[PDB]
Amino acid sequence: PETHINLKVSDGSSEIFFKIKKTTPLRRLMEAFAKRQGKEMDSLRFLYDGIRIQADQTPEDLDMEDNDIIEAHREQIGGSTVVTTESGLKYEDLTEGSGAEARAGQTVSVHYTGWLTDGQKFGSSKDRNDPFAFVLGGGMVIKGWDEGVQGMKVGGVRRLTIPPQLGYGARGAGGVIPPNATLVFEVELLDV
Repeated sequence: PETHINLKVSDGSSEIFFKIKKTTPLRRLMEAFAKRQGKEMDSLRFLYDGIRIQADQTPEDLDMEDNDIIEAHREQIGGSTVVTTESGLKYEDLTEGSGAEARAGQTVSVHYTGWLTDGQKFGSSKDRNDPFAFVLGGGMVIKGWDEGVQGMKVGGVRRLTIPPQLGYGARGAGGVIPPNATLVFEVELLDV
């Protein structure tokens, strides 16, 4: 019979697939996911079908089927909120900062990774070890960012879903961003 199973894990920015034996405890898939996100397994919660997964449970215990989806939750405990502002911008605070709040006029420093909505990555400050600094609300970055980064706190990580009119519009950008692309970013506020 079919001894192995493919499972997708989504954290709401991208999807990754894992193939494991149906008798293997999900720990093996949870650890492979955590290490790949540069993340301690402690700070991740995993749901299947609305039910919390434990590390000693196997795909077979949970009647899993090939290509079933597991949700990986990185945000704070106690329930997430996605906020849609008047401009159509969406944001979700995954990690709430401890530091000082960002505000228009200040010069902020950030890391970011940005994806298209099909999970395809198009850019990252981490892949060059180079924080990005700009003046918040000074028109130097795309609009979703000027709106979206205000209110963050240092230490914070915020997911922005930027509709194209707050992005690169009908034009798109070079080879990477197509016309009319919605953009998903994770921005980490390093300094203000």
